[PDB]
Amino acid sequence: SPFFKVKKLSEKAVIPTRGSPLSAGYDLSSAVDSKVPARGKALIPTDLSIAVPEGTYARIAPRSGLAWKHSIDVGAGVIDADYRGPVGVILFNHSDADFEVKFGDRIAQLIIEKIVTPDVVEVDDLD
Amino acid sequence: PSPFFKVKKLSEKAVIPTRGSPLSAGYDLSSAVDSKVPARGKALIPTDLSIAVPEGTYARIAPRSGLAWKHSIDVGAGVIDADYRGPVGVILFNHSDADFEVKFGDRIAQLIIEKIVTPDVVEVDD
Amino acid sequence: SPFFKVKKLSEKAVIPTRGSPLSAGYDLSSAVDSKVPARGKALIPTDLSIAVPEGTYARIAPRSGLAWKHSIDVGAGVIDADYRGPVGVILFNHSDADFEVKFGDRIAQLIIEKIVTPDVVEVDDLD
Ligand SMILES: [Mg+2]
Repeated sequence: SPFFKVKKLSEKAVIPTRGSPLSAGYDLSSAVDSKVPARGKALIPTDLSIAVPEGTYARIAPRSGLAWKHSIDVGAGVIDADYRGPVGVILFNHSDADFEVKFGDRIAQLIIEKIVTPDVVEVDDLD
Repeated sequence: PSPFFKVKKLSEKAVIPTRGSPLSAGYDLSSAVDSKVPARGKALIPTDLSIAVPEGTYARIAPRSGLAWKHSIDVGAGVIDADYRGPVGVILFNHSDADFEVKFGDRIAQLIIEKIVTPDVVEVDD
Repeated sequence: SPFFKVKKLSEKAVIPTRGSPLSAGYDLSSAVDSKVPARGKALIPTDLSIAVPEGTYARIAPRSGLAWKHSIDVGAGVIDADYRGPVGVILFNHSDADFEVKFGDRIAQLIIEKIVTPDVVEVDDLD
């Protein structure tokens, strides 16, 4: 049984929702207004904590709009299934234009990616 | 299901994406146009393809390794839903101080069909 | 049955390890002293070769601390299940300060992502 458990850390938090029926990702909204300086970065809180199943992780993935319109990309974004701290989104601004994130703007989408995690076998030949 | 990958050409410039080694993750994507990705800038490179991938996956537009080292090229955005039937364009960021030229038919990215889970969003206090 | 095979290519390589039971990734360490120049890139050798199962790839993925503290991002990062050459991490530096890497520094994390690789078919009409 897959699951996506979400805890609001604030009254500011928006519960993530999927944008199309067969959408890969749950949209993540900013819990703050924040500058993202030209050629710099910002750490935007979501005011959520999450849990996802073992055998998956939550990837905070970029939105196509912020990227193509504002040259905004998402850094880091690997949220382990046992990570219970608050979810923040790191944004990089790859343009000479200051940008600003507004409270409640969708800044990323969370994608619950299937993975495997076997124990490493060291070999002298990989075959 | 049975997984599948259907592509529809939107012009005769589109190239059928193909894999590159039998256990290969990704299907090479070719540019449909002559264009460029400016130094320290960005471009949308059309593929002239529309695609379908199975429910419980998405198509990730992912960077080629050769272009990353040689041109400082990275893919922006790149999340194509199993739902999406519009044209597929590749957002490229150029993290160097020289323009990156693209000719029609060059490989500018690779598409990976990643398995995902899509449950309902269950709010808690944990 | 998933596996993760690793071959050391020198005594400078470190076997990737997972932080917690539910960690998505295996930490990767630099086999070299190097640097990522301000606004530039580097290829950092791992001195590893690897093999992962058919139906997966190894994604080279970013550490969040490095993203936030140093504006470090991972470029490239798609390692095919049948790629048997040396694993190098490409790093982009989205700040104006050079980033030093010391031999044994953790520079990325490896995630073994589940995928499908069906036979592509061109069609006249989409579903
Ligand atoms: Mg992925």
